[PDB]
Amino acid sequence: ERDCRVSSFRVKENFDKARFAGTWYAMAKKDPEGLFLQDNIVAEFSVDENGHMSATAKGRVRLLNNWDVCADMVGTFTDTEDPAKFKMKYWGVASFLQKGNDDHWIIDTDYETFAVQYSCRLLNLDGTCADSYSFVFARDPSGFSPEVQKIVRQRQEELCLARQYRLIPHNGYC
Ligand SMILES: CC1=C(/C=C/C(C)=C/C=C/C(C)=C/C(=O)Nc2ccc(O)cc2)C(C)(C)CCC1
Repeated sequence: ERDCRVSSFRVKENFDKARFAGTWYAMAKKDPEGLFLQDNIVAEFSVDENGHMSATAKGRVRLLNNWDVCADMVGTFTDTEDPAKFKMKYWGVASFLQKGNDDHWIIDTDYETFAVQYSCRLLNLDGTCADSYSFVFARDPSGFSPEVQKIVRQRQEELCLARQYRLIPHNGYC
């Protein structure tokens, strides 16, 4: 019954970039293929006077060589015709960090407690997603009550990613 076509996914209605600024802690995540961010991830969103949006992220990375380091990443977002879907350019302070450009959709958020984000880096010929990433973010590193949980569990199912997220740890590494 429920479709897994990226184009049919709902996103956050009348998304407000400014109530979205501030510190977001990653509590859970579904990784994409390849190299990614491990744990201890925290993002910081800002908006300038022109209504832009940028962000900086920190997290631990395990190099393919099993190096334990802490990435400082930067991303600039470009607006689209849908206030909740952005094109994100990103890079790291250290050149060895991945550079790239990903779709950045705001699935759901209450601006005050939680956020559900998602990116599909590759579409299968059917319109479903072949390689995706999604973050569950919290304003507070102690979490969400049981009722906010229930809402996040439902959006996850809606993105056809239910059961695929792992809890992310925060231990002060970076
Ligand atoms: C900017 C940031 C976003 C996305 C960041 C991404 C998705 C970072 C990826 C970094 C990686 C994947 C580094 C890596 O490239 N890790 C390694 C591993 C091993 C190695 O040898 C080199 C690098 C997002 C959504 C959080 C919030 C908006 C700000």
